[PDB]
Amino acid sequence: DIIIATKNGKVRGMQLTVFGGTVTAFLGIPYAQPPLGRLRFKKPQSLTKWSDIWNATKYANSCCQNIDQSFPGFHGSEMWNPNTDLSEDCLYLNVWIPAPKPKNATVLIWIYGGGFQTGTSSLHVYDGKFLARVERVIVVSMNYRVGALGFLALPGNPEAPGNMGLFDQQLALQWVQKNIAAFGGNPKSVTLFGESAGAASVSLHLLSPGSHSLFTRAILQSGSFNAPWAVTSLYEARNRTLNLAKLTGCSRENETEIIKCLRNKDPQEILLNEAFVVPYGTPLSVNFGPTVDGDFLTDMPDILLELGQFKKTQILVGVNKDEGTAFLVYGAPGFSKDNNSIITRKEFQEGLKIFFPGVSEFGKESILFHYTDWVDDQRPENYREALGDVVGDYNFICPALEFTKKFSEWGNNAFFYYFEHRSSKLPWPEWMGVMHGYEIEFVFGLPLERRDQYTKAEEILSRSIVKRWANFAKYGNPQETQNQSTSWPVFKSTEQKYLTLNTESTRIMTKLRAQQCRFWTSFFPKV
Ligand SMILES: *[C@@H]1O[C@H](CO[C@@H]2O[C@@H](C)[C@@H](O)[C@@H](O)[C@@H]2O)[C@@H](O[C@@H]2O[C@H](CO)[C@@H](O)[C@H](O)[C@H]2NC(C)=O)[C@H](O)[C@H]1NC(C)=O
Ligand SMILES: *[C@@H]1O[C@H](CO[C@@H]2O[C@@H](C)[C@@H](O)[C@@H](O)[C@@H]2O)[C@@H](O[C@@H]2O[C@H](CO)[C@@H](O)[C@H](O)[C@H]2NC(C)=O)[C@H](O)[C@H]1NC(C)=O
Ligand SMILES: *[C@@H]1O[C@H](CO[C@@H]2O[C@@H](C)[C@@H](O)[C@@H](O)[C@@H]2O)[C@@H](O[C@@H]2O[C@H](CO)[C@@H](O)[C@H](O)[C@H]2NC(C)=O)[C@H](O)[C@H]1NC(C)=O
Ligand SMILES: CN(C[C@H]1CCN(Cc2ccccc2)C1)S(=O)(=O)c1ccc2ccccc2c1
Ligand SMILES: *[C@@H]1O[C@H](CO[C@@H]2O[C@@H](C)[C@@H](O)[C@@H](O)[C@@H]2O)[C@@H](O)[C@H](O)[C@H]1NC(C)=O
Ligand SMILES: CC(=O)N[C@H]1[C@H]([C@H](O)[C@H](O)CO)O[C@@](O)(C(=O)O)C[C@@H]1O
Ligand SMILES: *[C@@H]1O[C@H](CO)[C@@H](O)[C@H](O)[C@H]1NC(C)=O
Ligand SMILES: *[C@@H]1O[C@H](CO)[C@@H](O)[C@H](O)[C@H]1NC(C)=O
Ligand SMILES: [Cl-]
Ligand SMILES: [Cl-]
Repeated sequence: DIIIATKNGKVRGMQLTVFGGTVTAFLGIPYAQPPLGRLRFKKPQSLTKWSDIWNATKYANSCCQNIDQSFPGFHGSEMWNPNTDLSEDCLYLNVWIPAPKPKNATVLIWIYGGGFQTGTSSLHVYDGKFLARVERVIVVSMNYRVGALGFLALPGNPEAPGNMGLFDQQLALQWVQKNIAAFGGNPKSVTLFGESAGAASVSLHLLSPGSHSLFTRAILQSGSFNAPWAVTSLYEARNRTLNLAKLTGCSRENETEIIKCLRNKDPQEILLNEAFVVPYGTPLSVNFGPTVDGDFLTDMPDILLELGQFKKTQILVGVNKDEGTAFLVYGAPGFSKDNNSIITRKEFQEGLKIFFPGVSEFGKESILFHYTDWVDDQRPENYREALGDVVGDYNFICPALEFTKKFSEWGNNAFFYYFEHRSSKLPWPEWMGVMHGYEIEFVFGLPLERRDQYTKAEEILSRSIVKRWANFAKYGNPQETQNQSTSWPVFKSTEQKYLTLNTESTRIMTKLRAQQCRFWTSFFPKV
C-alpha cells in the first residue's frame, strides 16, 4: 500500500512487476477541473483539494475524438485508437515511479501526438513502466484536449480563446512542478518528449513564456512547430470556428452567443462536423489546432524561431526514414496496405492533388519535377516511393531539420537522429518502410520484454535508445558510454552531423535530405 500526499490530496497507486523488479504506477490523477458545461472551450481551471484517498489504479477517460475507422480489425491502425472511454472529463495524468521510491529522479514528461485531433496517454506504446524500471526515471504522461474541444478559437475571446489543449499540457507540467518532489522526482530535472503533434507541442513549449520554467530539456520525435500542419492561421481558425457554428446551427452575431450555443451541443455533434470546417481536407488536415492566441503564443512562431526567442537549452530531434508512407493509404489513389501500390505517373499527379489541394498547377508541377528525375525510369516503384518522400520530406523531415539549424544557431547543443529500423512485428506492408510512429515502442523500451516476439537485435537497439534518451534527460548528452557505442556528435548548422539508428551499424552522416529540403524550405514556400 503506497499512498502519496499531493498538494490537492492523497492518491493511492498500484505495484507492477517489471523484469523481476517493481514499478509503482499512479494512473489517472486529475490535474484540472473537468472542462464541462460553462467550462467547455475555456482554459483549464485549477483543481480543488480533495479529502479522500484518490485511487489512481487505472487509466482515466480519454478526451473526446473522432476515431480512425479506416481499417477495422487491423492492429496497424487500431493500436492508435483510444483504449479508454471517451469523455469531456479527461484532464488526468499518469506517474510511474521506480521502486523503491527514488530520491531525486529525473522526470520524463510524454506528450502524445495525433494531429492535435486524436490521441491518449493510456496507449500501450506509451507505457512508462519500462523506463521507470530500467533507468530509474519518473515518467509522466497527461491527457490534453483535442479537436474543436481543445483548439477552437475566437481569438481574444476568453470563452473560446484557442490553444486550450496546449494550456491543458501546461497545467500538467505545472502539476509536476508542485507535486513530483513528493513522488521522489526532481522538479529541476524535467525533460519533455513527444512525437508528431506531441513533438510540435514540445517545441511550442520552448517558445511559450509561461512554460519556460516548467521544464529543463526537450526531445522532438517526428515533429516541430514549423511543420506546415502545426500552427493554424488566425484567419483560418476564425473561418473554421465560424464554419462549425453554421454546421451546428449556432451562427450568431454576438460571437459570445455563438460559444454559448456551441456549449449546448452534444460532443458527437461537434465531432461529426469538424472534418467539414475546411473546404479541401487531406489525410493530414489539422482542422482545429495551435493558433497565435496572444497568451500561450505571442507572435508567429517562425518569427520567434528566427529571432532567437525561445528557451535556451539542449534539444534532441529526429525523424524516421519513411515518415510519409502512412498517409498514402488514406486517400491517395492506387494505394493500399493490401498490395504493393505500384502507381503510375498519372496516379502520382493525382496524389499531389490529394495532398496539395490549394497549391497552384505550377507548384504541383514543381514537386513533380524535383522528385521525378529518375536514375532508372523503368523501376516500377519509382512513383510510389516518390509520393511517400514528398509527404515525408515536406511534412516532417525538412521542418525538423530546419528547426534544428535555427535553434542550434543560437548557441545551444542539438542532437539529430535518423531512425531507419523497421519493427520486425510491424503489421503494415513492407513497401511502407520505417513508418511514422514506429520508433515510439523502441523509445519506451517495449522490445526489452523478451515475451514480446521482438528479435534480439531489436532488444539491443531499444536498450541503447533508452540509455541515450535517459542520458539526454539526466545530463543533456545522449551518449551510451559503457558499451563501445558510436559517439553522437552535436548538430551544428555548418556541418549538420546526425546519427543513424538501426540494428546493424550506428553511423554518423551529414546533411540529411539536403537536395530535397532546399526545395521545400526555400523554393516551395514562394509558390
Ligand atoms: C479506493 O480503494 C480502497 C482500497 O482498496 C484498494 O483499491 C481497490 C480499487 C481494490 O483493488 C482493493 O482490493 C484495494 O485494496 C477501497 O477500500 C475498500 O472499500 C470498500 C467499500 O468502500 C470496502 O468494502 C473494502 O473492504 C475496502 N478495502 C478493500 C481492500 O477493498 C475504496 O473503496 C476505494 N474507493 C474508491 C472511491 O474507489
Ligand atoms: C472560409 O469559409 C467559407 C465557407 O465555407 C463553406 O461553408 C462552410 C459552412 C463549410 O461547410 C465549408 O466546408 C464550406 O467550404 C469558404 O467558402 C467556400 O469555398 C469553396 C472553395 O474554396 C467553395 O466551393 C464554396 O462554395 C464556398 N462556400 C461559401 C458558402 O462561400 C472559404 O473558402 C473559406 N476560406 C478559406 C481560406 O478556406
Ligand atoms: C491496389 O489496391 C487499390 C485499392 O483498391 C481496393 O483494394 C484492392 C486491394 C482490391 O481489394 C480492390 O477490389 C479494391 O478496389 C487499387 O485501387 C483501385 O484500382 C481500381 C482499378 O485500378 C480503380 O477502379 C479504383 O478506383 C482504385 N481504388 C482506389 C481506392 O484507389 C489498385 O488498383 C491496386 N493496385 C495494385 C497494383 O494492386
Ligand atoms: C486522421 N489522422 C490521420 C490518419 C493517418 C495516420 N493514422 C494513424 C496512423 C499513425 C501512424 C501509422 C499508421 C496510422 C490516422 S490524425 O491522427 O487525426 C492526424 C491529422 C493530421 C496530422 C498532421 C500531421 C501529422 C500527423 C497528423 C495526424
Ligand atoms: C551493454 O551491453 C551489455 C551486454 O554486453 C556485455 O556487458 C557489457 C557491460 C560489456 O562488459 C560487454 O563487454 C559485454 O559483452 C548489456 O547487457 C547492457 O544492457 C548494454 N547496455 C546498454 C545501455 O545498451
Ligand atoms: C468510464 C466512465 O465514463 N465511467 C466509470 C466506469 C463506467 O461508467 C462503468 O464501469 C460502466 O461502464 O465505471 C467506474 O465507475 C467504476 O465503478 O469502475 C469508473 C468510471 O468513472
Ligand atoms: C534535488 O536536486 C536539486 C539540484 O538539481 C537540489 O537543489 C535539491 O535540493 C535536491 N533535493 C532533494 C530533496 O534531493
Ligand atoms: C454577448 O452576450 C454576452 C452574454 O449575454 C454579453 O456578456 C456580451 O456583452 C455580449 N456582447 C455583445 C457584443 O453583444
Ligand atoms: Cl516516367
Ligand atoms: Cl531547387
